[PDB]
Amino acid sequence: PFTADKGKCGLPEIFDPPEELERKVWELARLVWQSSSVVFHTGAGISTASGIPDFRGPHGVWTMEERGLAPKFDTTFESARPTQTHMALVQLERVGLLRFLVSQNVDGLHVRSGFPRDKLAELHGNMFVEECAKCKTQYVRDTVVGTMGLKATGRLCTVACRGELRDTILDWEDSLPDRDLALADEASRNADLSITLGTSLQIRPSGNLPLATKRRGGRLVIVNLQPTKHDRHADLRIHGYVDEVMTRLMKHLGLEIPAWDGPRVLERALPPLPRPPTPKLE
Ligand SMILES: Nc1ncnc2c1ncn2[C@@H]1O[C@H](COP(=O)(O)OP(=O)(O)OC[C@H]2O[C@H](O)[C@H](O)[C@@H]2O)[C@@H](O)[C@H]1O
Ligand SMILES: CC(=O)Nc1ccsc1C(=O)O
Ligand SMILES: [Cl-]
Ligand SMILES: [Cl-]
Ligand SMILES: [Zn+2]
Repeated sequence: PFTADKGKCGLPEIFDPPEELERKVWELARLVWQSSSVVFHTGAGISTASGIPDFRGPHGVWTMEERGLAPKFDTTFESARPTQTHMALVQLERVGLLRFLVSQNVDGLHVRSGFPRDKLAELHGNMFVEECAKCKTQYVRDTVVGTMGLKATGRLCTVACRGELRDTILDWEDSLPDRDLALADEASRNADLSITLGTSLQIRPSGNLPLATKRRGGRLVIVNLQPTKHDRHADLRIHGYVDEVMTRLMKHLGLEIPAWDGPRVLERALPPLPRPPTPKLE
């Protein structure tokens, strides 16, 4: 905990010049159109534009800790809005271009955005989610569950159980939820494209999951302002704000980014909505 390896923190930011950025997001659109099974991998960088600091960016929680300074929050977790990137990921699932979403984020924003939980792995937990120790029943709360490290919250299971409810936030020693990890691993293996958005990919095994896509000839795109552990393994590395990348990508795919109706939980993915016909690529 005190000595925990917090990794490479505060590496320099890289900015692809506009022409190169325009060319790479078009190439990404090409890869999404070619791909049968697209898995997205999200970390703290997709929530920075809603006021939540990341961990290893220049003003990251861990980076600021290393320099004797404090990260800064411009929102509560409760008053945080899903970013353009969050809402672009909801649409891609709706139109059938996203098979599965793997996230390391505990900020609750994917769930709250209306993203279906049966297509989401929350590898590090969710600040709004408590779980019954007895029956494993999960509750998605409108406020952050007051505890972290799989501690008793003080509330009891209401299943037609009085089981102890505990937070889902892993501490350093806690291994990943077996259900979320199994499903993240299956989706990543079966993907022919994994796209990473705002994760430095430094945490095992979360950070390694995109590499599993490379097995049997999958393609790996890394979208990140900083270098990431697996940059060498990527067919495409885009250095720019994930919101700029996802808004240009949606525009290329002929999709609107949907409006956020406020906090809404969706347990189960609906049948695919209609989407634009595919371009002639070759
Ligand atoms: N707007 C942005 N656009 C693009 N990249 C961005 C943006 N904002 C930040 N970044 C990049 O986004 C990256 C975010 O990297 P890290 O901060 O390591 O977050 P993680 O999710 O991978 O951390 C994994 C776990 O580690 C912890 O211990 C927890 O347990 C976490 O769950 C940076 O490299 C930024 O350059
Ligand atoms: C970036 C982030 O999720 N930080 C976090 C998560 C739970 S408590 C906390 C913090 O920075 O205090
Ligand atoms: Cl923390
Ligand atoms: Cl913790
Ligand atoms: Zn229960």
